[PDB]
Amino acid sequence: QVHLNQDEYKYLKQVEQILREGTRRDDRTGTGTISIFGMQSKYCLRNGTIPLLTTKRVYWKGVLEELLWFISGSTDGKLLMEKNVKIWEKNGDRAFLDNLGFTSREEGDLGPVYGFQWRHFGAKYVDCHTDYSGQGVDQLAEVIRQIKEQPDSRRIIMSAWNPSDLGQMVLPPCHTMCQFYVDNGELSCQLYQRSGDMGLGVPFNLASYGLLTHMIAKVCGLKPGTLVHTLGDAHVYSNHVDALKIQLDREPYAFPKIRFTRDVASIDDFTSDMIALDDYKCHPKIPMD
Amino acid sequence: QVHLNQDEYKYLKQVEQILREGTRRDDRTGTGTISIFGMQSKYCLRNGTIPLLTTKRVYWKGVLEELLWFISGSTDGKLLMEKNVKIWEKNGDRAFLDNLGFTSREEGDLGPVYGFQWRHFGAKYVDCHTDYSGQGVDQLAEVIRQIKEQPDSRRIIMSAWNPSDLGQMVLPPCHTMCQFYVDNGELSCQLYQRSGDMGLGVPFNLASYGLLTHMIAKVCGLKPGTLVHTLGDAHVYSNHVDALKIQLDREPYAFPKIRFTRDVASIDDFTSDMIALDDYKCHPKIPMD
Ligand SMILES: O=c1nc(NO)ccn1[C@H]1C[C@H](O)[C@@H](COP(=O)(O)O)O1
Ligand SMILES: O=c1nc(NO)ccn1[C@H]1C[C@H](O)[C@@H](COP(=O)(O)O)O1
Repeated sequence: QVHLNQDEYKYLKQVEQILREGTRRDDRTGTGTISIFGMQSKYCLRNGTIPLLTTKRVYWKGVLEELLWFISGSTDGKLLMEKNVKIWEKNGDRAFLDNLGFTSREEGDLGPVYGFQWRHFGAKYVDCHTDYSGQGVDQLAEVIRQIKEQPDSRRIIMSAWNPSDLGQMVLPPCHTMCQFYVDNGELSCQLYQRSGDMGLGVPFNLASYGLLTHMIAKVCGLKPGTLVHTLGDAHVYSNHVDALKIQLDREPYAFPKIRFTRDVASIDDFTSDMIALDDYKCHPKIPMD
Repeated sequence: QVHLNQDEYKYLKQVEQILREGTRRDDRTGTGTISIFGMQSKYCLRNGTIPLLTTKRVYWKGVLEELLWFISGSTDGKLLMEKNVKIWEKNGDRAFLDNLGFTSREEGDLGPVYGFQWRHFGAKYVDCHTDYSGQGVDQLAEVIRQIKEQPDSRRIIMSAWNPSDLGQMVLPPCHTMCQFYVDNGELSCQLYQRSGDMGLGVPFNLASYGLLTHMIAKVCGLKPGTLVHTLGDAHVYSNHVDALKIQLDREPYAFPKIRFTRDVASIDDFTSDMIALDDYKCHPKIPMD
């Protein structure tokens, strides 16, 4: 109970329990998992706090760069790489594309992935250079409309799971849908993750959606509230138990705060240089993985 | 702390926690809610079990008839009515259609609600007497194809949230999507519900998705596992508090068991007369509501 960072103490319990009571799907490719199906955690977003884990470092520049690019509607991993964020690099190089049958496609065309769904759900996908405006349903714009105009609503959902388009995507969505909620003048987010690695993706995903809620709040003139993180397949790679065991023994620091250093016109008006992360205090970089 | 029915003893606390920890959203006019954003619940489905609540009775004829109807792909609430299930009657009769602008629509054309999404996602909706076979993505067929050919998949997802078709729908989807997961040759389901009444709809919903998992499992040759119930807006109506306080008093009975009385060719081959609910033992009806 008596922890500075109580929200992170909790995530450490979650890993502990997956280790303690999860089921193994083993192998010898070295890719085996330990799994709990169905998990839920909450983090407080109040006072500018963003849940970037302090016990293991999170790649803030990729979290930061990739989210701006999601919102921007883009599906060219080329723009992302120009900023030296390479997390989408293996999924867009020519060998991945051709192996998937996507042989009429230029490098970096990831297909109708997240940005495309978020801002043009149901538009007809052509390529990453096509202008898709007025096409498909812009879910992010509508999300902003609802928080402002209909705060009590229980249908503030934005989704990237489009069954119609999933075969054209380089990967299926892993963060599948989210729900915003306003109560008492504070904005909240619940996120559904179909599947997540608890030493890599779940932590990066956590930080991505916290940033989104801080960004979306500033736009609708609300104070941020709580992020609910619901996991579908919350798993651990069993060849980092040693690392996760160390990390489970590190007392967390406080979470960093987000500062927006100028005014924004819309949710399309953030940039790298106006989002400040203050006091991201982190433990030493971990040995095994 | 030995409760015959632990999974439902939990339901009582769930409500109890909304009662004592929840957020008010009052109204003058008798429809006020006390609400918690972000909740999760698990239920055992092993050895025939199905989470139909014993402390307040659930309408099984409605659960049964309506789930069979979703699967069929149907959007005609007149079919649902022919069987004397009246849950969709309000939203399909003509004062509703017209007040939504759906004035070229016959009674009971509910639009592209759950069944149209579940079996023809992305198809072009015309009416409820239209043959859409081969049109759109059959998500239930795909869910079955994966459970069987690809049990390990972390992508077994059927979802009724289609932003393109939402405006043509008499009601937004409350149960927005679900994930399926196999471990141990036992099949579980995690349900996402954007919003829910904890004394009317969450318990009807619980039973529907539990019955679906028993049905889908029998078809794939798997044992039923566990049902994970996640809600976004989990709420209790303010007027029903007197009633829920008693219901919380009541001690649960063991959950009933489902039995299938003949073999099935597909998920399209269940009927009412072959799904048997054994020993649904319940408390008396509530003196308040
Ligand atoms: O944790 C993740 N977060 C992601 N963000 O999108 C993407 C992936 N992952 C992890 C989850 C699984 O380990 C893997 C996805 O593989 P899949 O669920 O089998 O498609 O990547
Ligand atoms: O609990 C529910 N379960 C449903 N499943 O079919 C459908 C509706 N409901 C309840 C939840 C809300 O109280 C209400 C609809 O939520 P709303 O669309 O935000 O009004 O009905």
